[PDB]
Amino acid sequence: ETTALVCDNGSGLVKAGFAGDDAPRAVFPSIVGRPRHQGVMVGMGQKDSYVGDEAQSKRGILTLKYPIEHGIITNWDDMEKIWHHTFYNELRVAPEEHPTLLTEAPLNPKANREKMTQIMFETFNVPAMYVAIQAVLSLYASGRTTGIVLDSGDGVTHNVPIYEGYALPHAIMRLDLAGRDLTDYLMKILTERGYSFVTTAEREIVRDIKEKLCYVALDFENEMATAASSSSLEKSYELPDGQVITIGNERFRCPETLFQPSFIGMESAGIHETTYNSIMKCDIDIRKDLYANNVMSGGTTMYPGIADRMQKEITALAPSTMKIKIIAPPERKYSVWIGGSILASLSTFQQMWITKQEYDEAGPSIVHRKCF
Amino acid sequence: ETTALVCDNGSGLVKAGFAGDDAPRAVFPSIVGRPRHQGVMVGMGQKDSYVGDEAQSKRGILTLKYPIEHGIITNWDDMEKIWHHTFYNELRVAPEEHPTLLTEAPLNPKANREKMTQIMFETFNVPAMYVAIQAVLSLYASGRTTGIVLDSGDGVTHNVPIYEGYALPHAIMRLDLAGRDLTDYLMKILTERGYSFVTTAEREIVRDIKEKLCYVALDFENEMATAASSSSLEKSYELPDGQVITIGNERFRCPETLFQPSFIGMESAGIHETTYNSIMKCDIDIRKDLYANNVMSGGTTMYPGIADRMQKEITALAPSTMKIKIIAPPERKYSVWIGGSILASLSTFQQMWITKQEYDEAGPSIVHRKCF
Amino acid sequence: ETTALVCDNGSGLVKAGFAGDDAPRAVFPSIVGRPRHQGVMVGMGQKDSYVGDEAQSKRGILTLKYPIEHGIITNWDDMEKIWHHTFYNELRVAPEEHPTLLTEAPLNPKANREKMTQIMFETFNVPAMYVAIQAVLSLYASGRTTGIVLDSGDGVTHNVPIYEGYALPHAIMRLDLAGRDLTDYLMKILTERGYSFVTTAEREIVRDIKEKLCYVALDFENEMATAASSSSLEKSYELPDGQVITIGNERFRCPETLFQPSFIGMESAGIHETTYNSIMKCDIDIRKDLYANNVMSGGTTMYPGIADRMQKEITALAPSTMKIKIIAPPERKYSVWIGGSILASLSTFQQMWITKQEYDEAGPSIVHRKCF
Amino acid sequence: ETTALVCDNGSGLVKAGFAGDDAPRAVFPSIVGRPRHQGVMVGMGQKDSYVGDEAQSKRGILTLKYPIEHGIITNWDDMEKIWHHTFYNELRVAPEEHPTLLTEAPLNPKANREKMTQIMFETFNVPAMYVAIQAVLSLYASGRTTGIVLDSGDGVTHNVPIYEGYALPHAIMRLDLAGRDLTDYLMKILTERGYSFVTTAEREIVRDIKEKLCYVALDFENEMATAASSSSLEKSYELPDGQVITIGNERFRCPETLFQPSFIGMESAGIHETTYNSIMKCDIDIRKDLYANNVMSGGTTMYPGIADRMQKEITALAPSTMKIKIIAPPERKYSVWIGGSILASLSTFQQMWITKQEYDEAGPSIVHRKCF
Ligand SMILES: Nc1ncnc2c1ncn2[C@@H]1O[C@H](COP(=O)(O)OP(=O)(O)O)[C@@H](O)[C@H]1O
Ligand SMILES: Nc1ncnc2c1ncn2[C@@H]1O[C@H](COP(=O)(O)OP(=O)(O)O)[C@@H](O)[C@H]1O
Ligand SMILES: Nc1ncnc2c1ncn2[C@@H]1O[C@H](COP(=O)(O)OP(=O)(O)O)[C@@H](O)[C@H]1O
Ligand SMILES: Nc1ncnc2c1ncn2[C@@H]1O[C@H](COP(=O)(O)OP(=O)(O)O)[C@@H](O)[C@H]1O
Ligand SMILES: [Mg+2]
Ligand SMILES: [Mg+2]
Ligand SMILES: [Mg+2]
Ligand SMILES: [Mg+2]
Repeated sequence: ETTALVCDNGSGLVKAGFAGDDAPRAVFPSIVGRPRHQGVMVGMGQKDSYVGDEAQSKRGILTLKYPIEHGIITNWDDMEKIWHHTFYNELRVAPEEHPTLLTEAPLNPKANREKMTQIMFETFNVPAMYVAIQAVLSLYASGRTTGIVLDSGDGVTHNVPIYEGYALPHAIMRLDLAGRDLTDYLMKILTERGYSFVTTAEREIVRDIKEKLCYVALDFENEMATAASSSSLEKSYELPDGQVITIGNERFRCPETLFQPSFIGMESAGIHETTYNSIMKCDIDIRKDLYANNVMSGGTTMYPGIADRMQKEITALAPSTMKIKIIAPPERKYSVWIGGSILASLSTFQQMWITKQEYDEAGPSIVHRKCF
Repeated sequence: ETTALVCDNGSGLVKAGFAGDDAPRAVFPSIVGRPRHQGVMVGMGQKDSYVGDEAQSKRGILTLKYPIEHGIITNWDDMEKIWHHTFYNELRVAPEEHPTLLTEAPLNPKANREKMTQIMFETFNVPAMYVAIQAVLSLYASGRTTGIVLDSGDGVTHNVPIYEGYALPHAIMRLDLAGRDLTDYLMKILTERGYSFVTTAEREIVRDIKEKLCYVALDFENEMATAASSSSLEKSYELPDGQVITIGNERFRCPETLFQPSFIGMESAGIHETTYNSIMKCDIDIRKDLYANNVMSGGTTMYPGIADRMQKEITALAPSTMKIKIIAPPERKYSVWIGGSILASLSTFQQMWITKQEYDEAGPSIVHRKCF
Repeated sequence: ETTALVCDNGSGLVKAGFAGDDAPRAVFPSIVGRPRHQGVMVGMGQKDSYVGDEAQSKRGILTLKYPIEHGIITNWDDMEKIWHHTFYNELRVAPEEHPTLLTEAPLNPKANREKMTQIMFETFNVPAMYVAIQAVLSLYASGRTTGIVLDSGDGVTHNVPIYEGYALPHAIMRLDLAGRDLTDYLMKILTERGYSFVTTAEREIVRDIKEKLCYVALDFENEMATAASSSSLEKSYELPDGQVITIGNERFRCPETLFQPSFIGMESAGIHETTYNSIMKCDIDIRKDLYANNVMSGGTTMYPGIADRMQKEITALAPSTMKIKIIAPPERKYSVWIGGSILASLSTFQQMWITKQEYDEAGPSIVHRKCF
Repeated sequence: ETTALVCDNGSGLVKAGFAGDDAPRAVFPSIVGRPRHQGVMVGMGQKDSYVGDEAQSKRGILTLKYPIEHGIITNWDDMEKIWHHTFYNELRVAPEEHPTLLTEAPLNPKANREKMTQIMFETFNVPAMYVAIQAVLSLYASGRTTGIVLDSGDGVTHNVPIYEGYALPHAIMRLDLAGRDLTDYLMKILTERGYSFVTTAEREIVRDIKEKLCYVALDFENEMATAASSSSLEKSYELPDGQVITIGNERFRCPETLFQPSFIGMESAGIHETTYNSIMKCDIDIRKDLYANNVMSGGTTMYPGIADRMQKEITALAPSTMKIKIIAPPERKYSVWIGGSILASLSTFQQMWITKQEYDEAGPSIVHRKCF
């Protein structure tokens, strides 16, 4: 075998590439868009469905939608369409040759992982596959074997405590507040400035406002008082039509929802308390090593100042006699893919694949008894 | 204090009156018209601006325009002109004596509510005021404390779920499809019969066609097939010049845009799905009480058959094991004013006013921290 | 004196009534809920705190929380609120007249029993009180004087061996696995069917699923193989919104955690081995009489088939030459209250109260030297 | 022959080294831990069993257990695992060259000493071995030939009276109260402060609390009255997670169980009365020399104040006309190993080994007729 495929199917992006590389070749949005207008011109290649960067370019005339909602694939007719675009049109490989490392989030529905396995052996007919867990692979990329992993992407936020090779699956927290629920809260609080964004085409604009103007305030109630003297805080953003918006305290009110989830009306705790409550469910001996290894990964951890508020606010929860260290890489947007590239290239791993022969005598239920 | 003013400034009508009454004294259109022709005759009281029923009478020589567009006041020089006509020329009161209850739509720009507050204390110098929310006051008029309120007037349609005294502001939907966008769609589909209505003076005629000939079809695709045998469906309307029009399937194609907003080219859901999606954002315990209380209010809910298609089509979305009850009063055109008359006459309410003394030490920013 | 109060303050329910009765008058959940939403409606009796059945009815808009966690009262400001609701609003008595029999679990913190005693004499000013032990009072209700008592409620599971009037306090086992940790495990394994229950309001729904669909499998590995042919095992449950769920092998996987506590990640033994290890800490002469008297009590012993797996699996641990008899009443949900009604009505008991005069000259430390 | 091995296999520690040295090279806990969690990471040396200091370091994810319970080896599959770790991984010797001096407690099962002898000649194939008695070797280390030896380690407490070279085996007392039953009583009485320690990983923490905060009160009923004025007695201890505990009268209530064994429910006498009853079973002539030589050894005699309560309370039992002298060394934690180093280096001893040739013609029953 030449090499293996590492296809991180996130809720918002599809990271894909080959095992043993340092960056994914394929990074494109996980969108399938259908046209919603008339279609008067004849010829000129009017397809019925646009996937990824085509749907992101032609988005003004498309009804964009995501097949993956909060980590759960809900639109298997359209998720097969993204995988077909990934392997053939974006990596340009034959899936019948390469084994495919897939990822998903922990505490997930069991029918999700089975239906992935049924598609990869029947529709694509791969030789082998394996469904890993995203917070495990975030810890291969940091090279460490001990640490609680705050992985937060577009669909779901989850803590997985891992001591020296051994996960503690009774302490895995999962929180369905992620980047896509911050986009929906940012559309709600940009309305009070008088900027109505309604369609899914502007949902991809408010996301782009968030990725380059929103930061995390270290103290929320002081920055709110600083925003009353509204001079040194308002930045401008140029919309694709040409209009400019002046966004003020909404620069820090939407990432505060990570830390105060009651803004979007959730009876749950922030990402700083579901990390502390996930350590206080672990054994008392390993709590010293989990405080000193707080690996953050995923795109929702990419805000400015989020590693300096996690460290500021777990410290107020932890006992003061020991140190807290949030590990913030510069590549943690891709670290679920990086660790999958490491794990799929190991020599010890190559007996852990679910092969096609092993699939035929057990069906899709083989994936529970061999992965996790 | 004798009594308080309840001034429902809708996008299309100005309902105004006193607290504790059963009907508003002042109901007139929210139009400010300027003359656009020469003006040859000398004397005879040629004013420069006509407000309300004067502009509705002299509308053939006026450029009519609305200051309130989709709930947002955009023409503060002309909105002060309507309020001056309301208090002095139509209610005939002194605004320096009475406190004034104002209403607006939820999810609105914050500069809208501030600039209302700045005008009422500086230009009119009222003793006190309060800016309520229209879907809240629709629920005082029905006497209930629990229910999702489909309020749809001339400017905006919005659902507000309210459980037992407590609103759920993360589930407030707002949709900018209302009666004024149905008038614009009715002018577009009356063109295909060969009746061109172009100016704003005929915009007030097509609205009058809609208010007495348009109904909601219970099944759209059967009534469209019934319209192919075009005998039992075409009604006639006598225009002010004397001409008659024969309107057929346009009797039900324009209120279908409430339920299929793609007719006017909107990537959004109808009023039956933004009610179901606003209940499915609420907590799972209160969904049983919101299905049984669907309070409709505002003028765009006054079509024949709209309570029998909301109940018909939420039932196809809801699980079948429980009942849906659309509450359709006969007075729901005025129920935002009726509930404001109730709320301004309560004895528990009379400490919730923003007074003139309280305004002077906080400016116009007092209205966010005391109303909503 | 007319009669005495028997207030069984469990972790999940508050059983309360009078001495000498056959059933408690007051049975309501031990919940104090605070509202978490806005509160827009004016008047209509919006309290700040809801206790018991009010918080269980209005639970969709409340942050429900329990003051008693694993038998330990942690929220003395809110535990006084439940007792105030019990005596005044639910029994409708004057606490200044009646003596109050209280219960708690063995091996408990000493500051818990003192702070109960300090409240009942200062805040309520009862004439007398007494803090019993729950597994002792479970044995008055069965009428027996000899037997090991497996008491398992919502907060804690504990074995207390009692030979002929004499407890063996060196063999009292206490295990913090109870009904509330089975609710948390049932929410975790209903996620893999795709039913996310997140807030505390759905925590009261998953508990209601458990109380009427979960049973104890007599052999776990055969019922797991029966669940692979998933036809004769899946029952349905109708949620309050109207949705139905199809629960399969989760009907028996959550009460298996009583017998295999490693499912929720506990290095401890099941309820069948902590009964056998609590008998093998007793003297060798009384082990014959403790095998023949296994009194079960509390609500977590109410599953179908739990008396037939305790008897099946202690028999595999005990030597085969003698018989094991699990005593399963039909009233063992209330038997801690029933035995407290018996003990508070005895004529020999009425010199064992801690009186108000005796409290004033020793402080709250009188309760250790007189109760246990 | 170069030298001989002296392997003191205690119930809690494994002291091992060479004959003729002043301290054992190998001192590590006698624990074999198995992992109990999932094991998600691939590679990185996940063994199946951890012995000694590895299991003491990784103890948060291990089910720790002791193979030696009250002096009796119960887990011969895991006791061979500790000996394999001792000789190869911790002393780094070849057992085929060195003769091995082993120790055990008196009044022990005969199958224990045989199965030690069968392993050392078959599994390890030593040239010679000898199973001594621990209280005999405690008296070589003090250099004396006369004295009753109170040896108390982790598993068992035993008195052995020895007059001038001659033991009195009818007066050997053996008591199964030792350091491991004080750890279990300390976990029971730390619960009443509200510090629940449940797993075996916290059993190794409560032991570490006991080894540096617990002392022996000279008068128990006065220190109990001093603890009522709880200021000058409470010391603090920093747990590995970072939490601090405030331990008060539990500093002296757990070593009082050595002197009042009814605290853990034992119908037996303390270590001061089983020394007096072991002298009053000796002949009346040698009772004068046994009062003046009370050699204490083992780790449970290392508490502060235990030599000053033994001398205080045997004096109340002995007739007052003669003096009592408790011999408390500073090295009595290791004195069973020190005396074994002395005895294995003597020239008179080197004909008392059980050799491999002598083993082959008598089987494992040779050890009764040659050792004791
Ligand atoms: N530079 C950035 N700053 C803040 N947020 C970002 C940034 N880049 C991406 N995001 C957010 O992170 C999400 C994508 O994160 P990612 O971990 O790639 O998602 P997934 O793993 O689900 O594909 C997007 O929703 C986006 O809103
Ligand atoms: N009888 C009617 N039938 C149908 N539509 C009506 C009727 N009366 C008014 N409307 C529509 O409702 C709108 C006015 O409703 P109203 O609730 O008064 O608006 P607002 O609350 O903004 O004043 C107008 O656009 C009109 O087209
Ligand atoms: N019929 C039932 N079947 C199974 N479990 C039950 C049943 N009724 C109650 N439970 C469980 O028992 C607990 C309550 O038991 P109870 O003895 O009332 O506790 P407490 O003594 O703390 O009041 C609840 O957590 C509930 O989950
Ligand atoms: N410094 C100390 N103070 C009090 N107790 C101790 C101390 N050191 C060890 N112990 C107790 O003594 C036991 C170890 O004694 P030791 O003689 O080493 O046992 P063994 O002979 O079985 O190895 C441990 O269980 C510990 O609880
Ligand atoms: Mg991801
Ligand atoms: Mg209105
Ligand atoms: Mg109870
Ligand atoms: Mg020893």
